[PDB]
Amino acid sequence: SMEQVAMELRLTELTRLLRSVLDQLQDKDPARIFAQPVSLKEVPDYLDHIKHPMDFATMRKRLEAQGYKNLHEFEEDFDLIIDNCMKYNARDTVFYRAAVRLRDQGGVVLRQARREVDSIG
Repeated sequence: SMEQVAMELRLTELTRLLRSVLDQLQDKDPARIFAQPVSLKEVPDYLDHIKHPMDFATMRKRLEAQGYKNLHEFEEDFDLIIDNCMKYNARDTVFYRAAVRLRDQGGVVLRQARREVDSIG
């Protein structure tokens, strides 16, 4: 139907905007601490601690499949990257500290993404 095509176009355009947001958030992680999944070979107990792992490569696979229907779903996955890190790692670590910085810098990006999503529809 034509209504379905129009919905599909809106999802495509959201995916475009979320790809720019994702790129802007990932630039705020210059050490690439959040780029890939925590390796279960290297951290074998990880899933005993963290029930829903997340990372930027995993988000990028979801995005490219148009698997974010709205900005809330995308932000849920970004918050998992930060929140998982801040539980598994202590305050005195480069990991925790990187997550704080990424949360603080990413909030700015996300505040304007929300206005654009609402404005454009």
